Amino acid sequence: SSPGIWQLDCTHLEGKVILVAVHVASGYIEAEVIPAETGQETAYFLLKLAGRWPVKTVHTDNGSNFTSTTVKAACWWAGIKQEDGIPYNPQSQGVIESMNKELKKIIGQVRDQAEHLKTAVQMAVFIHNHKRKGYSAGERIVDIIATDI
Amino acid sequence: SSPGIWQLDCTHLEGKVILVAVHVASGYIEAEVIPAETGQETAYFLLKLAGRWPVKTVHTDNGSNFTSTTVKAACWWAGIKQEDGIPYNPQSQGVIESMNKELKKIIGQVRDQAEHLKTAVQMAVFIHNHKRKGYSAGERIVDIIATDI
Ligand SMILES: Cc1c(Cl)ccc2sc(N)nc12
Ligand SMILES: Cc1c(Cl)ccc2sc(N)nc12
Repeated sequence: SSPGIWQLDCTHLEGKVILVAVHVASGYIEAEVIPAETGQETAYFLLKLAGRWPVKTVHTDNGSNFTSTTVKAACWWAGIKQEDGIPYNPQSQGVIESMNKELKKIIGQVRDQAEHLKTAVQMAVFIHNHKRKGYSAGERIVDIIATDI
Repeated sequence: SSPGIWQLDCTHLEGKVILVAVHVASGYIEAEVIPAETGQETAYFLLKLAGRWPVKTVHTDNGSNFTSTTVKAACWWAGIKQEDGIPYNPQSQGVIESMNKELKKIIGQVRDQAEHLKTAVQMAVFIHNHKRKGYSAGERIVDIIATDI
């Protein structure tokens, strides 16, 4: 069920880790800066995400998070089906890679407005989700999920 | 425009601060634990919120946040109209008070499942937004905003 499918994406900048969840059908994202991509951090991020949107399936970003007992506990708690993130579809790699490049571009454009990286990352989330491409990612996720209800 | 109206709410537990944003028309919430309710914390919370939902108007929770230059900078950045939160409607007090009591109840019911308060708070956000009252708050916010688009 495509309205409920999200993909985890971990990228790096300034020696820090940016964890992104992408709503695959819309391109809508949520993101956070973390010190390191641990099971505990990923678990907490997923718990927050699933309290905010109806997350049914998550394609995890790597095998360590797929294996993590803490990540599995969070997915159990929150009613999330944890899946691998193997791009059986090859264009899935390229779409994420492109989004990572785009996000890093936006972060660069705002970086001086922000004292801390986490502020710049949330500015980038804002700009990404509002950008009209015609509809915005925010508009698309709401339409997709409303129709599903 | 009722689809875009949110209310800030600050409550306390275990000597810590829980900052809540309520989508007034739906009862949907986002929340975070912070060390203290500063302008900087409130500003960052609003930036995150407005990157995730179309926040047009925020009724701030007190006069210090209403006055804060950092909160005003975030509202300017994110396109949010900052208003006072004076309950011209007297039932507004009681609805927030009730939600605070309900949230604290849920936190108590999950508290032992969570090592840290922040995990319990996000479990409570999850339970609150999914609770069927008949529709859930999550269902209502999406319907309200989809109709508005
Ligand atoms: C900007 C935006 C977000 Cl971030 C999320 C949902 C919606 S619905 C709409 N018209 N705009 C949005
Ligand atoms: C559980 C939930 C949330 Cl937290 C937010 C939006 C929606 S729409 C739907 N059917 N469920 C939800």
